[PDB]
Amino acid sequence: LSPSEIPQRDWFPSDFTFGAATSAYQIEGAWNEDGKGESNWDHFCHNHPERILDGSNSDIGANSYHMYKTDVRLLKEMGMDAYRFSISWPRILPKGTKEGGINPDGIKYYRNLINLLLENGIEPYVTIFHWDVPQALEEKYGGFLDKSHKSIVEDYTYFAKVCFDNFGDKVKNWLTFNDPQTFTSFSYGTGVFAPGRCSPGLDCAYPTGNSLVEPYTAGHNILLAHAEAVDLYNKHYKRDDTRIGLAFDVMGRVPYGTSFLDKQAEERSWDINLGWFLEPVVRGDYPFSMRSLARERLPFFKDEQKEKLAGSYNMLGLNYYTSRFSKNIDISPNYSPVLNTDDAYASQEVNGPDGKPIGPPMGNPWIYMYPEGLKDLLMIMKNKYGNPPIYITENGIGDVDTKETPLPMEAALNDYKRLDYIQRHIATLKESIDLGSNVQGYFAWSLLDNFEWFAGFTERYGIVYVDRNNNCTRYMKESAKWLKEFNTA
Amino acid sequence: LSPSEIPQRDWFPSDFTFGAATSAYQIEGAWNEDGKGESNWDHFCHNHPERILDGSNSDIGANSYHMYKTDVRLLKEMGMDAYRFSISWPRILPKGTKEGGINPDGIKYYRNLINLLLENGIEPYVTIFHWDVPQALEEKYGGFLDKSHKSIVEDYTYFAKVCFDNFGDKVKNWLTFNDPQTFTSFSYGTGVFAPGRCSPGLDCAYPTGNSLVEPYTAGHNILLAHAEAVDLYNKHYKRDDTRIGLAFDVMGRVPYGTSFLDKQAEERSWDINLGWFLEPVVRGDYPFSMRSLARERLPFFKDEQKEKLAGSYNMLGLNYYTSRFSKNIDISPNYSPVLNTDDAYASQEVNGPDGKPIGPPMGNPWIYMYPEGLKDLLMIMKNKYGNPPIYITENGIGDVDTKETPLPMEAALNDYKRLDYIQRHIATLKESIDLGSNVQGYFAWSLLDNFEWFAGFTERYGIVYVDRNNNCTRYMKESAKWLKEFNTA
Ligand SMILES: COc1ccc2c(c1)O[C@@H](O)C(=O)N2O
Ligand SMILES: COc1ccc2c(c1)O[C@@H](O)C(=O)N2O
Repeated sequence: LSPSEIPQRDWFPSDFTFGAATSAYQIEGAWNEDGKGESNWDHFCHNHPERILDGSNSDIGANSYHMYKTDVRLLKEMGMDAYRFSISWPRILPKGTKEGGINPDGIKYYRNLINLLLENGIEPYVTIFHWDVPQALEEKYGGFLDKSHKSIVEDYTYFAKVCFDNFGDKVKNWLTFNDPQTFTSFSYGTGVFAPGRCSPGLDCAYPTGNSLVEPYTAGHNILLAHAEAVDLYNKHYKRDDTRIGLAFDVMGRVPYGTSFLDKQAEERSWDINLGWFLEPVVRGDYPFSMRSLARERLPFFKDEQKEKLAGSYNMLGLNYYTSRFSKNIDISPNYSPVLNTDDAYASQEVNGPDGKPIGPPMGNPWIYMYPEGLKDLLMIMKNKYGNPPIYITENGIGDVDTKETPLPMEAALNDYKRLDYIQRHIATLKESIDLGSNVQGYFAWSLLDNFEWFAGFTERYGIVYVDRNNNCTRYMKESAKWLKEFNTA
Repeated sequence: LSPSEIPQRDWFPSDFTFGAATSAYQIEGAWNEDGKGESNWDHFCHNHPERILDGSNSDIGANSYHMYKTDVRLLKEMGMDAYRFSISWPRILPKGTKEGGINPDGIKYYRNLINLLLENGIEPYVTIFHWDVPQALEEKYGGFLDKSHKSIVEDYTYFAKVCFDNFGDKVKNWLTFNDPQTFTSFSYGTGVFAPGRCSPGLDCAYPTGNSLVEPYTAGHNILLAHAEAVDLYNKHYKRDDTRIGLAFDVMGRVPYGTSFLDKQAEERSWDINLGWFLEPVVRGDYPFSMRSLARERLPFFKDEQKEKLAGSYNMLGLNYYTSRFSKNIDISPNYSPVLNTDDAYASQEVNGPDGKPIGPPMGNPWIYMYPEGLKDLLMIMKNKYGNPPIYITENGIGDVDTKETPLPMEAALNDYKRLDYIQRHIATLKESIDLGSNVQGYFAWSLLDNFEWFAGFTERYGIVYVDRNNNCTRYMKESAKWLKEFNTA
């Protein structure tokens, strides 16, 4: 990557935002201290260690509940403009409900972190929910599987309230949800995420759900929850200087072949991945393609739910990592969807028709570098969805570090493959910005190496190394080095 | 229209084709002479004159069965390179079947017509089927409603063999079907065409069919029929110099508003109108949108049928008259398709959001001049469907002439509105051609004023006037005058 091709901070406006992000369950630890209630993930890891690649859990994680001061320190040192982190629902509301009571320690922790960030001039981008549903709600009504579409909605809205109430004065950027598609699809479709539900006959801890129905039920409840929280937010906490939205996980889609069929398959793929949650918050309802394909398996919104959903955001987060080639699949008696994602009638290929991958492999089993994909996504957001304020809330790669193939600390700190990847994506935002894209910021995903869900600790996504052998000592990597130089020059 | 804007023959290639077209039942007459069998239309008009605007029938038509030598004279005098006419199924096979026997008189008629056109240097474009189904087959197995997708396709394939066997040596251009969409939709959807079937509750002669199913059944049979005939043709009659295809009726589609929703609606509209029959003969199956929306109501093809379907043409006909704005309709509990054409989930508007029509009205209830839509249609044919050899097999307008507001022969002859319209579309073909369009010809629709189905004789579409008050005497209109000048310079 040419020396002049390498991004410079002056390439972006002075009001542009650069930061890093994390998620509560992945870094906090102290899973059962100071009154924090049990979460779906606490439950899943403890009860199904066999469902985690290396059978680990996040009881400690990056131990950020105790070491948050150092996290804010690395942020300051790197010269980061902002920090995106999430709030653990069960740590704020142990039972997840109002009557359950608010846990003062949870409030204290987040209150302290936020103040520390401000103190050092780092803007806090708070994600209210990042997959950590209080187990209490999970057993009471299955959480977001809530068939009534009322319970999980009200409890989330209240949770949202407790956050707005205790942090509204200090937090100017809110994100109700993060990666809603990954959450519903992996937790109820493939079953790789807590609680591990999937259609009978599939390989997951609880093969007694419905991969073709539950993800949509969960998704429906997430959208209702989001709408309700934004409604509450806009009415009592919103200030001219504050904003609220949600972040979507999305893989770019490129027509497998030159047939117009694959172009249609590609469109169905954007719809089922990004459109699923984006269109509802934009126009108030699911993509036409999804409704025509999922059918009754995709709930309908009430007229009053659509009004609330439509325009329920001031900004949008995009978590981009890789792209895929979408290959057409014809509707036929020979084909029956099994997973919610099959409803798109398109296979997502890593390799194009020439046998070469859409982009160079970044290390783990799924990330393939293709910054052009981010460009296409931003063009869609710009030309099709109103060109709203966009923040790349996640972007990065995971360095594999297994028991069988340990990543030497030396090799872990020399993360040049990560640096190249980051510099390239940042350059893409520059190209997109010149093209009229409304991108306002970029958050390197994973400030710290941490628990990676079903992958456990087999992957290091941080720009900051965490030596869990030595009390989780943090060491900046080369990528973090460059970011510092980038922000401080 | 500017004089610099008037098309000149030298605008197009020397090999480009210019002609006029007609349909058997509309001009022929002699409905029951020389052993000609009864057709679905003979039957419909006779049994339900209330379903014809002026309660007429085409027993005589323009009397072209007895006056064909004149039609040819008219054609040569205008300088037409070709003439497209259809062959009456019942006139060749009175029982519509092989067992029924071939009617020698029917054969001799088209033998004389073909040879005469050829002796006079006019190329014949033979349309095998134009809605005239032998009433015998209709009563036998419902004709194209044939629920077993065998009888009808077999009988139709025999009919085509007969045509190839007796005219093959002289005909170099065949068209299996003409306007398949209009036939299935109007005969079984809205039921305004013979036999007049529609869903219970709908206003037609026999409200005991199924508007959401029969059109698709008939259409399925037409595609199968078309596939076998081309297979038969390719195997025993095709020559290096001959070609076979079919002509599609199609209205241009333009987004109603600027929403990406209407763009999607527009796409679903091209699909249900053009794609319905075009995609199957291009790739071997119906468009995805239709299968996802029509579902089980739209029959599936056997893998072997898809084989014969894909690539079953050497050229394609396009019958264009007007366009419509496609306005989005969401899938929802507040909507239920009633007609097959409603599966498109889009309302087709004449007036855009501003209240103005898509194009200036041409007189009858449906034609609105919009040459742009022809350009769009050709761009689609070029870029999406392989830019195959295209012939505009129909293009024109119908002048209103009812016994309430009769059209003075003089005014009927001074058809400047028709001329302006014709010149505009011919000009459009020039623009499209330079843009890469593979258009090879243009046929002005309606060589003669004739029977206009449910509109009966209330509309004069011919470029040549037929005075049925004087033994159907033919008189050239100004439009025919110009076409002569155009072809002869
Ligand atoms: C190993 O942990 C993950 C495995 C797969 C995924 C993951 C995390 O995060 C999602 O955003 C994602 O798109 N998939 O591909
Ligand atoms: C009665 O004459 C007709 C009236 C309407 C139609 C027709 C013929 O055939 C096609 O051109 C068509 O698309 N419709 O609109």
